Amino acid sequence: HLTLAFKIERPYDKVLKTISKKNLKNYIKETFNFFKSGYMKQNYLGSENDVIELDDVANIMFYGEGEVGDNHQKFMLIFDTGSANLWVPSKKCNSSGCSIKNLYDSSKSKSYEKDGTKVDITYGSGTVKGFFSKDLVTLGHLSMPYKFIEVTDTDDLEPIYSSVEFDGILGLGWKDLSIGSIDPIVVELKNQNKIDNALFTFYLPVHDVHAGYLTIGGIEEKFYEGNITYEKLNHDLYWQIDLDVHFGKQTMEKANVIVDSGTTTITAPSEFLNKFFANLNVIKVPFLPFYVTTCDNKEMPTLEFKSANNTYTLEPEYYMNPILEVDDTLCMITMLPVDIDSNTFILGDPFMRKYFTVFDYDKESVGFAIAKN
Repeated sequence: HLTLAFKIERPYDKVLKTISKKNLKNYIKETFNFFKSGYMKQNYLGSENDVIELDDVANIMFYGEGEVGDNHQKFMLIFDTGSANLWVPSKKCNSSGCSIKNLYDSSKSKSYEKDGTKVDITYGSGTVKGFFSKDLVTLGHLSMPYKFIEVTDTDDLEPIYSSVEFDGILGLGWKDLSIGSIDPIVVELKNQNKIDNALFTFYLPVHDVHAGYLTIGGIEEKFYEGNITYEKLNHDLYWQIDLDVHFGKQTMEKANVIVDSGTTTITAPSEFLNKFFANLNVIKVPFLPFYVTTCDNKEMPTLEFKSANNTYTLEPEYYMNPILEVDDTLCMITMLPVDIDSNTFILGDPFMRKYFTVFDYDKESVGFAIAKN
């Protein structure tokens, strides 16, 4: 079973590009100290001028060995579990961002098959437009003709496009954003018997925050222990399921919970979480997408996510990290307020460091298991 190693970059890493570890630690430390004495009627959790943006919620998953065409054109791709599409920037692309990218040139590949259907597709960070083309897509030892989008306009994807070193996106979701008749490459791979099962899995090593492994086609026993329990999607087009969420005394019944290695933390509706934070004496670091308190905060509960048949937990040690100092004085809580509606949570990277996960198109479900390390 094909296993693609990918690299992960987080908002925290982004932060470190500009702030030194040193001053980031002191800024946070000196900030918390201020909170334990300063603004009495404090317990700061942000403001209209200090908000958590969606870019502060996303991890980026880079995989740079996929190829398009029978001549080995290489591209840096990022995985998106929210959509079915594959797209690469086209040689015909005249946008500014395209000048620094690996461009796809169909004239150099004798498996290219023209299609031409115009399309546009929108991501949270913006829209791109191009047209359909079909050619060999190679991923490791796997290769097959696959219909993808050749992007020619990326203007509406700025400033992200020119700021992030990726060429295109490979969809691990269900929804074709062009509302064309496109199947996710995983399903198509199954459709052409390139793989045993239309499913893929995520294994996120607890010891290496910058690494992840996507296995396509089957389940590797080496990634997990005990059994895998399945949960039926509550939606036709997203890796989303029903769970009762328990954050200590805080409870939400039958919440919508999206499972997404692409998300940097656990996310929760802002009221529910701000509340959660207001009891634990957690503060938001002003101007930074971080929430912190003492690593050994006595009150930090074990999160519980329950279904009819199963229970998943997330103990404090899985959602709390020492600000950078492997030495735990202050910790960030890997939870971020995100409002998609009144009911929706995301189980992002931290939950998946503990739980190995299976995304099964055939069974229309997400499988969960204790990850082996």
